[PDB]
Amino acid sequence: TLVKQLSSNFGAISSVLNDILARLDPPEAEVQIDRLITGRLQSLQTYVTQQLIRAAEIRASANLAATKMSECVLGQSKRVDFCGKGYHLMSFPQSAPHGVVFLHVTYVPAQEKNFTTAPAICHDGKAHFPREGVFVSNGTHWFVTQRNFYEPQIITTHNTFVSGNCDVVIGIVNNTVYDPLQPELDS
Amino acid sequence: GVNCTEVPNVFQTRAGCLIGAEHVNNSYECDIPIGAGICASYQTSQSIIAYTMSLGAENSVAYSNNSIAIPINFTISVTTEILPVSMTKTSVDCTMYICGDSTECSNLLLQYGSFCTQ
Amino acid sequence: AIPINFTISVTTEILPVSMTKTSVDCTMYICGDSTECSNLLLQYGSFCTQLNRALTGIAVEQDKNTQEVFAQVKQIYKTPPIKDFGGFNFSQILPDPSKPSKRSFIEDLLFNKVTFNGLTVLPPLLTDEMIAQYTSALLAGTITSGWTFGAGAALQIPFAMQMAYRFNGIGVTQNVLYENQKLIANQFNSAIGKIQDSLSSTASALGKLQDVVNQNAQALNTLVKQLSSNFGAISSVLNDILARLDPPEAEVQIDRLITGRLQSLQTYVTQQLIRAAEIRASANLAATKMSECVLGQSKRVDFCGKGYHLMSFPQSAPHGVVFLHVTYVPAQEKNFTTAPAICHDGKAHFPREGVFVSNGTHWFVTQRNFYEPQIITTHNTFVSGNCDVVIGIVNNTVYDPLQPELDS
Ligand SMILES: *[C@@H]1O[C@H](CO)[C@@H](O[C@@H]2O[C@H](CO)[C@@H](O)[C@H](O)[C@H]2NC(C)=O)[C@H](O)[C@H]1NC(C)=O
Ligand SMILES: *[C@@H]1O[C@H](CO)[C@@H](O[C@@H]2O[C@H](CO)[C@@H](O)[C@H](O)[C@H]2NC(C)=O)[C@H](O)[C@H]1NC(C)=O
Ligand SMILES: *[C@@H]1O[C@H](CO)[C@@H](O[C@@H]2O[C@H](CO)[C@@H](O)[C@H](O)[C@H]2NC(C)=O)[C@H](O)[C@H]1NC(C)=O
Ligand SMILES: *[C@@H]1O[C@H](CO)[C@@H](O[C@@H]2O[C@H](CO)[C@@H](O)[C@H](O)[C@H]2NC(C)=O)[C@H](O)[C@H]1NC(C)=O
Ligand SMILES: *[C@@H]1O[C@H](CO)[C@@H](O)[C@H](O)[C@H]1NC(C)=O
Ligand SMILES: *[C@@H]1O[C@H](CO)[C@@H](O)[C@H](O)[C@H]1NC(C)=O
Ligand SMILES: *[C@@H]1O[C@H](CO)[C@@H](O)[C@H](O)[C@H]1NC(C)=O
Repeated sequence: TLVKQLSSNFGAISSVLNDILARLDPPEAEVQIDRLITGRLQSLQTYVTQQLIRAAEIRASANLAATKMSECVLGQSKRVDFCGKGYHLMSFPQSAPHGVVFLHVTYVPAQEKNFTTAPAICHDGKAHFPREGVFVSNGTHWFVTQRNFYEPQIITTHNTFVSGNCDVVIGIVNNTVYDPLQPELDS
Repeated sequence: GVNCTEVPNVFQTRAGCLIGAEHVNNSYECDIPIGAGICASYQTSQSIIAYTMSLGAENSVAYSNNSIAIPINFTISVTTEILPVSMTKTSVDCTMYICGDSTECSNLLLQYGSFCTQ
Repeated sequence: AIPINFTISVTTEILPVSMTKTSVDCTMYICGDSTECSNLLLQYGSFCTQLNRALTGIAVEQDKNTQEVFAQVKQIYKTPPIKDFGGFNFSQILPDPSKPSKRSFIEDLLFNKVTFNGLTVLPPLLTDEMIAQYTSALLAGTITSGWTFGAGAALQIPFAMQMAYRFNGIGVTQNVLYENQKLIANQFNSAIGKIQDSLSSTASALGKLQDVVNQNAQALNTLVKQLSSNFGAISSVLNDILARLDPPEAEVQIDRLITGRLQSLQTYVTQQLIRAAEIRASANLAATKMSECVLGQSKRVDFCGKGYHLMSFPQSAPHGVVFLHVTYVPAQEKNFTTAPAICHDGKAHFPREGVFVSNGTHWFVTQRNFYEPQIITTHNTFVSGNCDVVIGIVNNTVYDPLQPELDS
């Protein structure tokens, strides 16, 4: 568009400047050249202004790209949905023509399956909560998995702790909590 | 944006008049956007069809007070993201663009202050 | 100093997301229904289709924004019939069957607060019902599924456990919740109502998205009010010049008017172009404040509201979006003497995750943000070395659980 604006007329009798200077010597060449100069100058100013605004856009995007390359690549961002959709593992940058491209590796849980649960467990009066994990039941027995992977294992005292008495927790469930120390006592 | 009784099947949208597009009654993830929830697309003997866009398949999560779902499997998914970082470094000279080897124009341009240096 | 009690607070944040679309014809504005302004305007070059190309770019991005903000979910979840969520009732942010346009008791008092010359006003791509349905899907997917409807499919989890496993992020344990469920529930209910009161009483908060419609109507007013200005010519009414001066005097007069009107229109387009950059800057902040605060649990400080952020709910608003950050601000304090390490039988028992504190005679090992003092055992402390290098070491006794068991 900036180039094409040169062929325009703007009110003079011609657009090509030499021909104007090749037909009209003393003042009237100048009265036409005034119009030519005004028009061309305004077109140039407009072009410069949108260039400035577009450059601001690009710089905002480039700062975003710099942040992504600093956080996704070198470390391991916990900011959800920042570096990909799911749980972030790694990333591998790739060049691109006037840009950069990332390759977000991501863990994605699937193949769900539902169990009845329980916030805690009474046993001999004291309500046991899980250290890390959740309580579940496979229909008849109660286990303690982790969050994102059904890897059940026997409830014990090395993975559950004690707080108070099961009178205020709402939704308590009876069970027995296994002590590894008891079997190894007859020596 | 014209009540299209006043124009030279024929659908009457909230954003104007859409002539030459069938108003189907089902809903899809839309291809070509128009406005006010109306999109158009090419599908099935073929023709063009306009409708109201959809947002997604319904899902009623069976929420109970003592039930939790725990995944049994994972699946590593690798995706892509593209971002611009720079644009070409273009520079323009004022005097060549405005006058162009035409000193009798540069003398006049002199009077206009300093609309080259900035 | 270690807190004894806590308070739950439900603040508010308001951001603008998108302007109102517009599109201005060139020659209907410059030359209002005239033909003697065809010759006198084809002279100037590609001005018209520059102005008619910047405006559509703005118009399309102003609608890309509202689709990048609210359309981060993939499916439309719905709650079960009424409610069961422990003691928390979201009975006044959730949609209701009444009021045909599905909309909740808060984003209704938000909509009841901000109540042609060559100018056209195009409609938005997403009507006010579709945004309200997105903000209800994102609301029914977090009340029922927690962290994990942004990762993949939505996994159910009872709400009590959701709120309990959200504390374990900010630092406090889960017993702290389960023995204080009633307190936290009735603190949360009697903190949502203050938002209703504050929003209904005055328009104090919704200024951020009101001084935007109050600024896009100043430029749009000046643009049409500068049609009545001679700009340095005999008249401003086009037909009057067209009639009074037939010879090539109308050329110079109409050139003066055309230059004036073209300059005014160009300086309107430039102002819109600049003003549409900060709107996108705020729309890009809404997207990353709604990915992180809503669909997760941010550990950044002061980002999702002051305090320890643990939940949040989105609520729509006219050309905007409103959050309802929930935080965990501790309360009434005490003061205790402390020690960097105990010293039992030559070694130095550091605390696993906590702080040793005292009362004058006893010692304990508590958390950070609550005061539940256990008893120092070799299940709360890990031994490292000897008892001289540490500065501030104290000497005490450290209980061992297996010892009072061998006797029987
Ligand atoms: C899941 O529940 C099933 C019952 O439906 C358990 O099956 C029995 O578990 C007992 C444990 O004391 C075993 O002695 C039995 O041999 C099991 N049954 C069979 C047919 O082998 C099962 O153990 C539970 N899951 C786990 C991991 O224990
Ligand atoms: C879990 O088991 C305990 C003990 O087996 C039950 O405690 C009962 O409590 C009531 C009132 O405190 C007593 O009258 C009973 O004698 C206790 N024992 C039994 C076997 O009932 C407790 O009720 C059980 N949990 C539930 C939900 O019933
Ligand atoms: C979880 O939901 C079930 C719904 O079945 C609740 O079960 C109800 O319990 C009350 C009182 O115990 C009974 O009067 C109802 O008859 C039960 N429902 C049915 C369909 O029989 C259960 O109470 C809920 N969990 C908690 C902790 O209240
Ligand atoms: C988790 O998903 C993978 C698929 O990615 C399952 O792998 C399949 O396992 C079955 C059973 O051994 C094989 O017959 C298939 O050939 C495997 N397919 C692939 C593509 O690996 C894996 O078994 C799943 N895990 C569980 C516990 O079911
Ligand atoms: C798991 O969910 C399905 C429906 O989503 C339900 O029919 C089934 O009974 C649930 N399983 C258990 C053990 O509750
Ligand atoms: C268009 O004009 C007719 C004439 O009365 C009217 O009946 C119709 O409702 C108008 N269209 C719309 C969309 O209002
Ligand atoms: C869709 O079908 C229903 C059923 O008759 C009708 O009421 C409605 O007007 C139809 N909509 C369109 C766009 O054809």
